[PDB]
Amino acid sequence: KKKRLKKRIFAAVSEGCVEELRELLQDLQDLCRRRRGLDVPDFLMHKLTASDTGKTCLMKALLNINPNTKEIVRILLAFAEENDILDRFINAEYTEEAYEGQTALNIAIERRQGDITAVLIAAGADVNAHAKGVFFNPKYQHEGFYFGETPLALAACTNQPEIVQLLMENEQTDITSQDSRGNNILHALVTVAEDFKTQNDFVKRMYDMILLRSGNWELETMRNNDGLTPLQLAAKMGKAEILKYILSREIKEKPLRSLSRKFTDWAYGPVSSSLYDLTNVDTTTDNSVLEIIVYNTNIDNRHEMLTLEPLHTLLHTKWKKFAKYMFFLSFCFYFFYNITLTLVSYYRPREDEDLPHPLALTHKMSWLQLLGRMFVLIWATCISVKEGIAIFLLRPSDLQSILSDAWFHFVFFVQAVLVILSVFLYLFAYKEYLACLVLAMALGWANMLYYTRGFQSMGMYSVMIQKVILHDVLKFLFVYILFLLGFGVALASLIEKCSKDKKDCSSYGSFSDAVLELFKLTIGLGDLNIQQNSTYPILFLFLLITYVILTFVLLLNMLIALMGETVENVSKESERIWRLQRARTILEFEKMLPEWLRSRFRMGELCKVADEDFRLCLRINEVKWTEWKTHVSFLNEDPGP
Amino acid sequence: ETVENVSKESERIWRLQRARTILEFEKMLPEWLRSRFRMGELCKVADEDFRLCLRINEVKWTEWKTHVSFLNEDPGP
Ligand SMILES: NCCOB(c1ccccc1)c1ccccc1
Ligand SMILES: NCCOB(c1ccccc1)c1ccccc1
Repeated sequence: KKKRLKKRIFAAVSEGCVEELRELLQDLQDLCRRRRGLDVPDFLMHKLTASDTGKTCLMKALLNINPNTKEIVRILLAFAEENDILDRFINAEYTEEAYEGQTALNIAIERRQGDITAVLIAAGADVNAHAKGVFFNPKYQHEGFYFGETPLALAACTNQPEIVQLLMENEQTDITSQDSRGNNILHALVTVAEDFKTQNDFVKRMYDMILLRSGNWELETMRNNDGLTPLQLAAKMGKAEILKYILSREIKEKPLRSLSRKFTDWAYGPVSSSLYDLTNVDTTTDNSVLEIIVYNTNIDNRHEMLTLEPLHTLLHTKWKKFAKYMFFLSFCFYFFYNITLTLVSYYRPREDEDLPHPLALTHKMSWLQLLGRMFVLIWATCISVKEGIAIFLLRPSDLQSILSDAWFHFVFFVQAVLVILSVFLYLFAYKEYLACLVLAMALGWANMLYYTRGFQSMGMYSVMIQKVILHDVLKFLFVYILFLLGFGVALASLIEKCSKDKKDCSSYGSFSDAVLELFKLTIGLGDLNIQQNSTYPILFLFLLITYVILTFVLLLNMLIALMGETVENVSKESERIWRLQRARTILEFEKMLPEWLRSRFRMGELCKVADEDFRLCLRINEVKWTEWKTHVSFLNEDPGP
Repeated sequence: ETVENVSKESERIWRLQRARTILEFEKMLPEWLRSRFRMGELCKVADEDFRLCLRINEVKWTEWKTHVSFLNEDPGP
């Protein structure tokens, strides 16, 4: 095409040079003179825009930047103004698939140029643009930076408060606008705002700024293409610090304190009562906040989120009024359950009826000695149906929570089924009649570890059991097998190859007996009679002493293996795992609670500002001392009769 | 200092005692087909296109600056 005009400009634009560019303009003005069938638009947009990427001359002026860019934007605008093509020039996009809608306004906000940005808006740049390129990236950590693709959110995402102050004063700016993911702007701040504390933290300061700049309540009711409110999106993404704002959000004004989530009942000196607006927070709607915090597995800091005041005292009140008494009730049922399996099989009052059958319901039984056998058959089937529904529900949780929680759904289910399969085994009478019963009884007492939740230090001990058995027993066992099998070959010279003095007359297993008589020492159930040889018992015992010392050092380092911030981390994480593993039980009990008579918490519906008396459901607290202020909040009283 | 030193030094001795294995395996790896890492040879400033071997990372947030560095894009097809 002999494009000696186009590439000459884009270099001179990248230089930012003015005087060389002014020469390039009058040559192009004469080049516009040479043909006038398509006068300005379709000739200059073949000259000012790259072919493949669609990168224009103005975006090239904003990728590279030097102190002549404050002038060279004006010249490239006045060139489009003198040629009356500015609207398709100020609002041109990448035709490239990776940057679909990266406009010149986005790339000017991207380079954080506040003075140049106001010129482009005054030149008529599209403020409601959308950049739908491949920078969305499910593989997020590289080439990503999702920001909700609008020019308003991009200044909102990249700490540009003055440009947000500029863009939201433009009346053409669609603040309520959505994304390809359905995200509005408050979704976009949620999906960026990290759980780093105070990175001169701008997002919470700017999430604050957008709602107070403009907006009714009809912005956080907007759902994305997952159907999530920005409160729910802040919970599902687990961004804790932005969610400490949304659940508090006290607004001390009176045009727009209706947007506030925290209120005041009354204020009287250093004692004051706080009220929470609590709409989607409580487990009363579909996919509530506690529904999407506590059942979530993906995020790390669930405990850092449930410490927050609207979630905390609500979880305490569900605990005290409701879930404590069901837990003790479901304790005493499943505890009398396991006593019954112990008192049916292994009781034998006097002289049982010639190898009986445990769960049998024979012709004459007094109604104290077989109703317990009915009590097992009911409450095993009651458990077997319950987590059988959890097969239909917990499809992704089990593999993602590979060690943390929801194992106790399984171990209850395996224990309940093997009781029932022992009854199915009776109807066919195979060899494993007693075998499937006892593993059902052994798990039944091992299942009481699920009821070791409930006391504040009891599960905090029980989680430390679940930590060592899952993580660090297989650590120790793989080394302990190793020196076992290491010295065991060294010991099994002194069996079957050495003196032995009387042996090859006892049972079997030359290597196996040498292992086991070295393996009984860790119990302390030590045998001397296996060692009677000829003059090698000098060499036997000093070998076997170096087993005990070596398997002391494996034991002594095992205590140090749990050490390393045991003053903090082994104690505190086992506490915070426990509080999450008890808060998941409580919301599970509300699924167990029938829909009728939830006449419970969710306190009285006092006014907010508006004409309706009952506006919203509430939650009352008791906040405290210093940093006084002369309050202008609410009904100035004590709470009332 | 088991809270710090017995735990942390045993970790840092281990990372050195695993990083010595890895460079030992490259001596074990035959010279043919080391078609591996050492990413693409992009420009530096100069007239040669391939200037030097590279390594790509993914750096992050606050303390922004208006950048004047390089090819102003996302990494490319
Ligand atoms: N006073 C709070 C009592 O409830 B908390 C609680 C106690 C035991 C089990 C489950 C919850 C609690 C709730 C949220 C954050 C921290 C603790
Ligand atoms: N329909 C199944 C009920 O089983 B319950 C139960 C469910 C899961 C895990 C453990 C027990 C139960 C709950 C409260 C009190 C008593 C029992």
